[PDB]
Amino acid sequence: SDLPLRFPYGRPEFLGLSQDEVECSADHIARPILILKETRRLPWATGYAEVINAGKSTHNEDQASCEVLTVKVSCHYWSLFDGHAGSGAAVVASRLLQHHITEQLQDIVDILKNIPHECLVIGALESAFKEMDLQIERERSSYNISGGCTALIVICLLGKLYVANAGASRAIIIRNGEIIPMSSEFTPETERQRLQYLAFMQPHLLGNEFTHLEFPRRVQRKELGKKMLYRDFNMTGWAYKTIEDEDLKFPLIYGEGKKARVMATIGVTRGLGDHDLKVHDSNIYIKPFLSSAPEVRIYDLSKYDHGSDDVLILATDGLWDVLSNEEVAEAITQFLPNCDPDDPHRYTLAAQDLVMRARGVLKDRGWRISNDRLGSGDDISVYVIPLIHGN
Amino acid sequence: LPLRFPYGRPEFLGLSQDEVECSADHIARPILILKETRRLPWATGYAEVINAGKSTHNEDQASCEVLTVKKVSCHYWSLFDGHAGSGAAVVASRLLQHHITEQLQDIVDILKNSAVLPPTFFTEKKIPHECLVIGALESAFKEMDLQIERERSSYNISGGCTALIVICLLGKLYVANAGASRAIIIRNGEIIPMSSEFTPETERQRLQYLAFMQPHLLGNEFTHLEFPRRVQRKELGKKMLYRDFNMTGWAYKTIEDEDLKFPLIYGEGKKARVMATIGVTRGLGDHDLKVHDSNIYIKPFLSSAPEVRIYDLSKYDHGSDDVLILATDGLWDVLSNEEVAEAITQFLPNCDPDDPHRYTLAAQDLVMRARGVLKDRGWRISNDRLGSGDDISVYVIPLIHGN
Ligand SMILES: [Mg+2]
Ligand SMILES: [Mg+2]
Ligand SMILES: [Mg+2]
Ligand SMILES: [Mg+2]
Repeated sequence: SDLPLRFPYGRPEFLGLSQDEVECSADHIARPILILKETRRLPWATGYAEVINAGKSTHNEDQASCEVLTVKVSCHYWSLFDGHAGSGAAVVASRLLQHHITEQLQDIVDILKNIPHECLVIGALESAFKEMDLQIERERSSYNISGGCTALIVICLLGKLYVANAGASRAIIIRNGEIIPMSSEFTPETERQRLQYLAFMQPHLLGNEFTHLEFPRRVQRKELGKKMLYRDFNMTGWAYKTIEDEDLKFPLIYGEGKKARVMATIGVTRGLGDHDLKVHDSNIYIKPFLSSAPEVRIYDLSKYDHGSDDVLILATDGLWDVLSNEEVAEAITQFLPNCDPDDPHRYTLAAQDLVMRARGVLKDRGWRISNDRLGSGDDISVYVIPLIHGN
Repeated sequence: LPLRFPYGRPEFLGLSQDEVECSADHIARPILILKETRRLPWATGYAEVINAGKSTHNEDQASCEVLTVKKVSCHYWSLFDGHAGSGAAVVASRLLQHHITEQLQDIVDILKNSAVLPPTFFTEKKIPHECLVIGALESAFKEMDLQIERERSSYNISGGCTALIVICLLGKLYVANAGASRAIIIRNGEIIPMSSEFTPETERQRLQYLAFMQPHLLGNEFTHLEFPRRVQRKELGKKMLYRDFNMTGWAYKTIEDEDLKFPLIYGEGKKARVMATIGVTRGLGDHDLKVHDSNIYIKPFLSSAPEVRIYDLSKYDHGSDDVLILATDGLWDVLSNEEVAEAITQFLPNCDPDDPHRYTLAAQDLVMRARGVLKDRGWRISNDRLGSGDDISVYVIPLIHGN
């Protein structure tokens, strides 16, 4: 907090917002939906829309970055970062991760003439994420790179899409109405076993304040000796255990779904930054359980002649927390057949339509969407990328 | 030290010990089948054959019985592929069913009702009945191992073994696997996999990560990194491809002395090895298994935890030919799921559907198609392919008895 910012906080550079415009966008009551000006066209006529959260942070902590890299060949790059505990990490990542990608790819650019080649691309991305973190880790001592962020990027390289995800953002393809998932989320519920095992193997990271076991609820001192249900790292099911003091510490993973936390602190298990993140008023470091390694899924743009409405949707959890893949698919396939297939603004409007269907409208009782469901109060950022440019 | 149990063949073969001797012939390789006089539960079929020479004993073991759980019926099939001795596989084939029975007794009352009970805002968590059975099996493997760990000092429980079991409990099948054996259901020609193998290839990242976290487990003779081939000293300083625990792809590294140690995982595929010793990563026993002439213990990298997959026998009215195949790697090392699927659906339509010996004949047919015939060019199967020289054990379980 004593250090200067590495970059000024801003919105994605491609929005071309002046800083009077940036202020007007930060409204928690009107929640203006920013879209991509028609004067500024993104690669592949990519559509983008975003909206600031309903009040839980003064800044929109999402960041987005979109440009065409050049490897000494062309490499298109889209990226989304969901910031938490500050905007520093996401801002930094949205400007620098592409250069770690470009440089890791330069190591193998020649070999990409003719171990499959795809596995070399995947390895470069995994190296780039590791190298983007670490740089945050070392420059942390010279700049205020606050907090951390999830990181979802995609590159088009020689006719294939690589979707690298480390966090809770999500990518799906809508190809002729059908949903092809391009990522899976990294939350305490989905990555329990890794965390529990690392706690079992290195129990000092639990700081005599947590247990690596998971129970159906909170265990009380009242209940010592009774047969309670437990789940260990090597288990997917549940069996009965007698409660033994150590079982009275706070569970390392507690909470059913979207409400589920690692050491009662963080609801996502992968991403960048958070290097000095510590437990709730404690001195236990969270980062030993966090990982900067992404999962990479490949889509080969050649196996199929895509249509005007065949799109890759990228969005932060702000979208997916209120909308299923099927609703998102419904909204796209309902909307895009109503815009002229030659309109370059066509996909930005689809991005806007999705954000609107997740943000909702403002009632006396809060933000509400369709069927009196509660709307998302998070930041929402949406990319609609038309696959037809990959044919 | 004495044996915990005598070496033998599966009890349901009713073999005398003269019959067991003639069965251990590495040249004739006789295919043993289930005598028609002895029916297994559900008229399950069984066949087996000894290896082509790599051990004097058939080191596979099998066990099949109907358990009774009391504070209900629980059908039980099991396969064990032993290595480095017969002791571990024998013990498990006699005792693991008792560990399953005992873990199930704790929850048997809960299981014949609705809702599971954690004892005996402010959110709780509901745990389905299936999740308690899964927890029992996982505990059972842990307890079967461990008992081997401690009784090891009083009896000669040699070696280790992989373990694939399946139980039928209240209309659901639970297939628990810890090793490289395999289970598939062949339902109306379609292949439903019910297991996945646990080998150095399939569990690379877990092993590398554990080696990274506790490098004392490598004793300065191995590196936790993987390379596309063996790293030579001549390549110190050069840019080579490597793969670490957090990677699915490959990137470039400078070779840095430590990268000259022996790879923790080496070998192309199924022929991949952990610390140059064992080609499977899960199962029982192996407690004093050490590295090739070393004092480094392997067991820290092995796991007795099984993967458990559930098949609901209620969702569909099975046919005479809808079967669950259990078999040791000896079958799958030369036969794909599709060949086995082809062979079952080709064979069974030729036996009367009420024939109780019908599925044993299919089991025998599968073993035959994997063992082959021996001329001069080796053991050869169809299309001049090289036959399996491992022990082979096959179960054909008719799913129709589960309707
Ligand atoms: Mg955020
Ligand atoms: Mg968020
Ligand atoms: Mg064997
Ligand atoms: Mg074998």
